[PDB]
Amino acid sequence: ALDSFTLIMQTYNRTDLLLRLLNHYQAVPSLHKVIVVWNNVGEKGPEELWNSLGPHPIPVIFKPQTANKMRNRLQVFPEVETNAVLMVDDDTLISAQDLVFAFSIWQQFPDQIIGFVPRKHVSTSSGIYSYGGFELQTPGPGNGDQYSMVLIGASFFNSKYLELFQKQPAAVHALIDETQNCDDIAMNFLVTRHTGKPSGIFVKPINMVNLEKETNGYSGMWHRAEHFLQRSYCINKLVNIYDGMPLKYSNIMISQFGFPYANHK
Amino acid sequence: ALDSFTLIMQTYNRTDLLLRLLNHYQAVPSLHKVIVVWNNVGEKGPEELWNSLGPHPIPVIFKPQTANKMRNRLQVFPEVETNAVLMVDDDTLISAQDLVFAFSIWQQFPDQIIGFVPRKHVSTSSGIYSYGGFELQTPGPGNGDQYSMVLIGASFFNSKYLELFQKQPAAVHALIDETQNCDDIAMNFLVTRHTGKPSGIFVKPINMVNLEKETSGMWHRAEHFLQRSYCINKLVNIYDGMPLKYSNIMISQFGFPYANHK
Ligand SMILES: O=c1ccn([C@@H]2O[C@H](COP(=O)(O)OP(=O)(O)O)[C@@H](O)[C@H]2O)c(=O)[nH]1
Ligand SMILES: O=c1ccn([C@@H]2O[C@H](COP(=O)(O)OP(=O)(O)O)[C@@H](O)[C@H]2O)c(=O)[nH]1
Ligand SMILES: O=C(O)[C@H]1O[C@@H](O[C@@H]2[C@@H](O)[C@H](O)O[C@H](CO)[C@@H]2O)[C@H](O)[C@@H](O)[C@@H]1O
Ligand SMILES: O=C(O)[C@H]1O[C@@H](O[C@@H]2[C@@H](O)[C@H](O)O[C@H](CO)[C@@H]2O)[C@H](O)[C@@H](O)[C@@H]1O
Ligand SMILES: [Mn+2]
Ligand SMILES: [Mn+2]
Repeated sequence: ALDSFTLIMQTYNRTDLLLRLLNHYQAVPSLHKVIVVWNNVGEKGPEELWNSLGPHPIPVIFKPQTANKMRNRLQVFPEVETNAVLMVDDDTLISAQDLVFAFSIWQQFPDQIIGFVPRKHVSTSSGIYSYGGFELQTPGPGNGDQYSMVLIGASFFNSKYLELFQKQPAAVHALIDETQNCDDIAMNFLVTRHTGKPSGIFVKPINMVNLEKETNGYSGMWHRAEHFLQRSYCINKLVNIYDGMPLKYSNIMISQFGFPYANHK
Repeated sequence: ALDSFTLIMQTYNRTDLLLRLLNHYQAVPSLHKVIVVWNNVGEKGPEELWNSLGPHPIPVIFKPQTANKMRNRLQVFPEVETNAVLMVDDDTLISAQDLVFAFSIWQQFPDQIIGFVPRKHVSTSSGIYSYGGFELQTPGPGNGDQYSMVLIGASFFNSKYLELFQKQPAAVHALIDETQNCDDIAMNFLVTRHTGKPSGIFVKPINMVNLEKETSGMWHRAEHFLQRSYCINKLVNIYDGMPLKYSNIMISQFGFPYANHK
């Protein structure tokens, strides 16, 4: 339970993709337990099939959910006995090498969101914010780019945030349910307000693959027409609810010294 | 004005090279002052020529030294008014782009040495240490490499560490003088013992170059490296323990060069 993390993977109409990723994550070092947040209402969980294929390196708890909400994976699960939580979308495969190193980074910055997918917010109209990535001009000062968020769907964060999240303003919970989007944007707001530091630190993945297309079922949430537009919306809504833009920019990109070999020179 | 830093450059029989680098560093953003530790005992400082070619962006102070000692640059200079000190050998050209970034990193970790040249110690026979770089097997766990030191000769570190150095066991001073080497290793020992964290944080230089040749160099001397190992062991003895701590963190600027995150 000490020096270990808990994998929280929410899955929706991607059971085939899920079983494949589960075979991967179960074998990662420092993994204490896995919590599958089953969002397939009225659909028989896979646990049975999962046991017939045992033994497994660690315990895997399949929690059926009331409704299919993006927030479900943010509840305070009693079976989480680790200080750190590893949250991954059920369509992403992060190499063990990336997890071990990133987790070791999280331990040096437990109060921050350590992940592999960085994003930013920009502003052009005094007070009006927009959501985006490196395709948008750097809001930042001089050189390079900046990021003010790390998406929780590929990250390590202190499990006490799930608690802190629950204690957040009702309007925020409402906002997440109303859109079934921007739950990670909320978490980033929540974290930075709590620490006063950038909500996250970006760890460049040496081997992370997205399996979106390799699945029977839905194409994926970010392909919806109003996805991005919906995200810019959320940032502005949160600024209203919290009455202020808390996100702070950062341009720190951490890579593993010497992995690959001689990448320092 | 913790929004600026002071450059401390020690020069020796490299005036041509010094005058060149000076033209570069004087223009670096957030540079408050430059302190040239003139280690040429007997020769006249470039001050006159320097001013004949002014005006310059910042005050440059040439401080003639009594003797030619490596540790001269680790003295507490009254003219240093910044919390940060940028220390560069007089044969190394670090781009402004790198300085500006590295400085911004130091501000987020003022108690650590933020620099572009990482090195480490290793141990094969319990207790005996050896000095080296990436040519030596990783001491740590099992992936990639590890560094336990960041050479001060191209780094950013808190100015309060120069005063803290003066208060080190006499033996430490003797050692530095004795070998005319190891000052940077002594500093790493000092900082790690003080903060309890890794002595430094490595920032990958995007554009740093060595002009050593264009001017012959200390590390070329036959007993240079062997001496450095020696120093780690002597220091370990003077401190009754090996404080240096391994780190595998490599910091690069997000988006510099463009899309280096993908
Ligand atoms: O209606 C939905 C859509 C998605 N998800 C899950 O929420 C995460 C993110 O969804 P997706 O990969 O589609 O996000 P995207 O990458 O497309 O924004 C994944 O763990 C999904 O299994 C969910 O629980 N309900
Ligand atoms: O006897 C000496 C040798 C060197 N230096 C200076 O100390 C630093 C490091 O020396 P060098 O570049 O020769 O070190 P190397 O890269 O060869 O180990 C530089 O600022 C030199 O100007 C000095 O002051 N006295
Ligand atoms: O809301 C997101 O930012 C969203 O981004 C998805 O990523 C893709 C990226 O893989 C592709 O290269 O470019 C797209 C547009 O620029 C987009 O950034 C990510 O997969 C998804 O999980 C995120 O929610
Ligand atoms: O003692 C040092 O570590 C010493 O290293 C010098 O750097 C050279 C490097 O430029 C060359 O490529 O490889 C050498 C090892 O074979 C060595 O690392 C550096 O210039 C000097 O300042 C350092 O004190
Ligand atoms: Mn996805
Ligand atoms: Mn040199």
